[PDB]
Amino acid sequence: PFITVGQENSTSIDLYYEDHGTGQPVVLIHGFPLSGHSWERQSAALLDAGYRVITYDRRGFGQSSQPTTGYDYDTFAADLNTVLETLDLQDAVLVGFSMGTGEVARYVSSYGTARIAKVAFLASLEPFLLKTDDNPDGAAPQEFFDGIVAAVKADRYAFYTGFFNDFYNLDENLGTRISEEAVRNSWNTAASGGFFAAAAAPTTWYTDFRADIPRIDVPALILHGTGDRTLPIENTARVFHKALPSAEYVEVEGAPHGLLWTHAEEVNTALLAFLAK
Amino acid sequence: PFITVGQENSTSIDLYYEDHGTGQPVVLIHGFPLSGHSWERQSAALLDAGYRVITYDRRGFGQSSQPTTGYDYDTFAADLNTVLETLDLQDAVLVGFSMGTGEVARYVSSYGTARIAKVAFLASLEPFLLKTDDNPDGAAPQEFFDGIVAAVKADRYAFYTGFFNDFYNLDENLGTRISEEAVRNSWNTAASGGFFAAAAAPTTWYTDFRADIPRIDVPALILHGTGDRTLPIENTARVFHKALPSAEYVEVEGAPHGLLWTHAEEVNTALLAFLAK
Amino acid sequence: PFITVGQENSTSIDLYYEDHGTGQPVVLIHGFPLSGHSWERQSAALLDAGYRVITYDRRGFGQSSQPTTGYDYDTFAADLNTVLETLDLQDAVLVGFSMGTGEVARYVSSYGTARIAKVAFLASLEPFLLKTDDNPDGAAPQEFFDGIVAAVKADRYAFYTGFFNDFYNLDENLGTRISEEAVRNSWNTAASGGFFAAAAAPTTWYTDFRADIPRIDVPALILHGTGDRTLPIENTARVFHKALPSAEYVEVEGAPHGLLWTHAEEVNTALLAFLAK
Repeated sequence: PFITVGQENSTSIDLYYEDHGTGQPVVLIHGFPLSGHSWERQSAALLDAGYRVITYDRRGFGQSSQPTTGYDYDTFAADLNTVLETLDLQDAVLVGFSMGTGEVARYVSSYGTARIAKVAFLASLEPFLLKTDDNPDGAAPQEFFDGIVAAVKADRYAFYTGFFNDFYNLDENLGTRISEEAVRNSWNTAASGGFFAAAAAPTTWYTDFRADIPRIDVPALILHGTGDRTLPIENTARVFHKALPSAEYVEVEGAPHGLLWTHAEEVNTALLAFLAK
Repeated sequence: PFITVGQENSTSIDLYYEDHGTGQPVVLIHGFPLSGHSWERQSAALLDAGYRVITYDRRGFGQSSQPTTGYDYDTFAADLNTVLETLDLQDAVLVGFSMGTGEVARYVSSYGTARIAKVAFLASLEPFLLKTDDNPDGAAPQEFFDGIVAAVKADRYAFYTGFFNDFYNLDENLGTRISEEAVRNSWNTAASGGFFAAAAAPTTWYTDFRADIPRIDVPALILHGTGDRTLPIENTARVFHKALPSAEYVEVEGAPHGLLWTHAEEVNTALLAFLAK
Repeated sequence: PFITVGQENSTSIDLYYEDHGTGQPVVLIHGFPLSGHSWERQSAALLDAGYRVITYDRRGFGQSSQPTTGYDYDTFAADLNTVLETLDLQDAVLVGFSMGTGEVARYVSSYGTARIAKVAFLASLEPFLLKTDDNPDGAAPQEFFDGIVAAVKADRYAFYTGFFNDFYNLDENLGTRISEEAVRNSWNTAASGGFFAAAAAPTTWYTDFRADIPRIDVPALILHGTGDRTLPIENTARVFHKALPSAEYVEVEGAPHGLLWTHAEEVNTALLAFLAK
């Protein structure tokens, strides 16, 4: 299925989406460099629990179009907006994972919560990963991001490999929590995203969501893996919770970045309890 | 190419199909967890032999849509019906492989043979794989199927690997009858099917086709690999032939489940002789 | 995005294409058994340089339809024509790599250069790879091509593997100029092209472009890897340059066939200088 969000030269920009089950609508917003398909462990539990599950592939990823434009949180938020309005979702739950948590903050902040019942942030970017003078808690200096960009441009194929190692803590989880086949599928999904999007995505990672946070109006859930090597729990989740005290917060003991797969359980159990309420 | 068979929430359910060559129409119905593309060795021989070759991806597989509904032989048969009627196929040959043989029985049985000239069953499910009191010849107890479902839900990626081993008798055929690259392509195809369809398919495997058989009206071919580790020739092909004495029957000596690839020859030669008549 | 070029039985024949950037239009025509995506190193440099980049997947490859018809340079040239006319490209640069250089010669020759500003031939087929009495410089006897066809039909999966070895000079370049992940992506792309197209493509390789050459009207660039194991520089580039003295010509010292990736640099630098003029 596709939803058209714009135009690029002679072609339109279409997002691949899926719409399963019946019940209260839950929209899942994937992380880099994956696709809506990465939520399969969560989707099955929500379907069983009796929710309507909406997944979509961000522009440049999985089965969506691969323009060379619109790689920024406002565009991504506007893309989300079009999906919501296209489907006329009411009383929806927005769940973002990694990059997806930037969409959740930015949409709520700009568009408001009229269609939105609750939000959930898993392995969040928030509040601001750039380490500055004004942002002391930031996870890295600008030079560091500039780094990743350079690495993806040099050979994103080879890049994906080192990325998944840390994404999943493979030195700990391989053959235990994650099969080699599961990791194979992940690399294939990434290799399938647009070359341009691959190098342009890392630049959206240090977007400042500090002014988005106060706008979160509806009940929220913050969930982070304490073994997160990709988004240090101390520069993210921990400072985010201070910014939104109100958020229900769950720490997944020794879970890596890729906790959707390695700790699907602990993830499903927090998720379903938070949505139950 | 797509043919729309239904609607799921806000999206339609579309089946990916291909239509090649000219001549008498031959429709190929693939097995789990593959796609219309798995018939490539057979398609080339039919094309050379002068037939019109129609392939399609069952819902949840290859390039078709991945709903979370309709995983049962009546739906699958109705999906087939729509294809036949969409293309206005007349005097068609229906060839099913593994799961596909459930479509052939069920369509013939419910819809009749007005568009149908002949049928062929390769590595068949028939007549009833569930081992019961009334079905003594059944290949396994219910607990066994329940088993597979559980295994696919746990990590279908990793599952595909053990599956292909037995599917192809890789301990015997690897590097001989099947290349490692050929097996790689198979895993990629499966990893590409819908997560839901993967776990829901195994439940359609013990459908009782006992009352479908008497309805087969047109000339039939039954072909099985005697080294079939997936569908024991003794619980399937052998009891099916007793149920349809009339069927022309070919045993492929030491061929595994995956005989379309490992024994493409012996397969093409039986197929082309049966269609020639 | 798709552009429909024809009809095959009940289905249309659609070519997958991309249209990025703004500026003078540059159309990239990929080689066997790849797709428009193989130009990613070149596309990024052109985008940065300020060009409009058009890529498309030849029929039977990458994301285009997979008919069992039209595998010949006139059809391929007519396919190109439809793209050009569909987008109303004016003052376009046509860049072909390997197989793509057959499209560039054939289109220019038959349709003329009214929409065309310049052409570039990388790892070219020209002028005639068939070794005959009249074509002494030909790279191989007919028996040799017949060879490849037979090999692809036998197991194209396994075939791709040996192909990429020579395509990339992996014995020299692996772990240096090309990562194992980069090669993995290439095999996956090829495995994804149509089975029919795979075996039918090699027959278009010894098309005689000897009468096409005199028709090249606009400024041209000829670029070849001196370590080309796929298209011997001595039977191709070197005799082509004699046929078109006028062409600007660049030899890439010890570059294999797959120079777009291994020598992206030397490639981008020649390309951008030639387009700059």
